[PDB]
Amino acid sequence: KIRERMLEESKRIAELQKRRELKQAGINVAIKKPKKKYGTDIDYNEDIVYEQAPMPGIYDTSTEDRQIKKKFEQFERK
RNA sequence: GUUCGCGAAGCUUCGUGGACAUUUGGUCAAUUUGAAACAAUACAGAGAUGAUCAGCAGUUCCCCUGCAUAAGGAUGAACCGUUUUACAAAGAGAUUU
Ligand SMILES: [Mg+2]
Repeated sequence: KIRERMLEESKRIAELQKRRELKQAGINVAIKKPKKKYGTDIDYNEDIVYEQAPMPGIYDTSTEDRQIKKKFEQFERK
């Protein structure tokens, strides 16, 4: 099992290396093939449970989130 | 077209008023682009445990075969990994006011 895992990891790194090599060309990372209608847990958001609308509700939270996300764009860029 | 009445020409023929009968079918339109699977090649490859092997379950936002609430599917599939805080009390030494 461990060996299999290791192999998988190796494969993944190889893939990454390949993409790095062919970076000047536009390249997309291959997704794990689905077996019987599953979720790719990047998109969609998985089975979300609510924030639960409370009494002392303030709208700065959204702003904060946006701010947080701004930084990650920068990271992506670099 | 059927016909039951009226009006003109020669029971036969035209012109009319009515009655009869009355709204089908499509969640679909014919080849690639609205989603079938096996197969094949290559590559590995078989539950515990030292090894070999049986069977049963269990969890799941995985299913298949099965008439099935039988039974069977690699022990049917994935589970084998990650694992640092409701965290306080006492003692000793050090820098800052
Ligand atoms: Mg068996």
